[PDB]
Amino acid sequence: VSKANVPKIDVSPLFGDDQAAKMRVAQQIDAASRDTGFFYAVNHGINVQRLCQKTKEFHMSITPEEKWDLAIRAYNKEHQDQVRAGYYLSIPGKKAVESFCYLNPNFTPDHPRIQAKTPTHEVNVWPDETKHPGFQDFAEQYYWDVFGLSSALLKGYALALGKEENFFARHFKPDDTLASVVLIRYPYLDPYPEAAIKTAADGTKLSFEWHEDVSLITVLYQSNVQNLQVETAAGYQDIEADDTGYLINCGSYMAHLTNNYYKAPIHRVKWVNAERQSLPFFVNLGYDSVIDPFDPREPNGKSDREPLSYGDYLQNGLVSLINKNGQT
Ligand SMILES: CC(C)[C@@H](NC(=O)[C@H](CS)NC(=O)CCC[C@H](N)C(=O)O)C(=O)O
Ligand SMILES: *CC(=O)N[C@@H]1CC(C)(C)N(O)C1(C)C
Ligand SMILES: [Fe+3]
Repeated sequence: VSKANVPKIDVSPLFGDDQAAKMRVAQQIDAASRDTGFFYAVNHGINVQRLCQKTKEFHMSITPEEKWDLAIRAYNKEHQDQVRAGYYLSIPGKKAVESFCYLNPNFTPDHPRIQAKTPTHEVNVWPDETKHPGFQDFAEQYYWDVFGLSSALLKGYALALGKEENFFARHFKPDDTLASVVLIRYPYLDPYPEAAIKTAADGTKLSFEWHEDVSLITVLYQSNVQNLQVETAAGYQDIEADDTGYLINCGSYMAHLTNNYYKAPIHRVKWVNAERQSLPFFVNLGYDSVIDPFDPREPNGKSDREPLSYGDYLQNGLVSLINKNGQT
């Protein structure tokens, strides 16, 4: 197995006002997006030093009682409103991964989309503050920290595609973003349950099968344990780990609106028997957000593709991925 070219891009100019410097970042984003589709954002300003400990302590200190109490509808029939947000339980002997997903903190009972009962909007559920001191505060602040990084990155992607820097970010708003954080624990297990290991067509043992992301972009922090592979014409290539940077790639919403100029890279998760933490942030727009497609390869930039409303895209995408690659 070969190794993917995944450049480390200093994204700090995207927070500044040096426009030429922003363009030089955008060129690097362009080149990565046209190559394997992945790059590492470095010099990003987020304090990642404790992200792994908090995630691990939360998952290791939360009890079975609390997991049922926070469980999404797939694990608890009593929680019909928790489709996206809540705890995703492991199944000892069968399923190793466990996670906790939360959405926009501004989705409260008073929010208009919650009052309208619009799909994909949910009020977050949280554990008991006394049993998990500071956890909710940490998690909500992290949401906005990675929101800010994602906003800057979206300015880089817009410039990379020849647009003004707010072409994407203008649709990415704290009041309505459908973006999500998932705090994933991949455990060390001995023996490791065979049922939790899938064998790819090429024989590689996997924890999660090939897929394109349901997102505009995906902004991921992970522990320093190599596991991701990206598919190229020459086969799957290993993505090296970097527990200081954020791994960035496009989702299928970006591929659609660019007439596949920036593809949504197909990737998968190798099985590795090692305790590790994964914290993806799925950059989703608002429910009614629509971006007019275009084709940067054509002189006139025109695309025949239908503009897709983001909320319908997300509803269709999250169900499709569950069907192909299983309930997580
Ligand atoms: C590599 C990571 C992204 C992670 N995989 C994942 O997060 C996988 C594939 S991108 N993602 C999903 O299943 C979609 C989660 C959507 C979330 N509940 C939401 O409602 O918004 C892994 O480490 O397995
Ligand atoms: C799991 C984790 O958060 N590790 C971080 C990553 C980094 C920035 C390299 N730090 O050194 C830690 C604490 C090892
Ligand atoms: Fe993915």
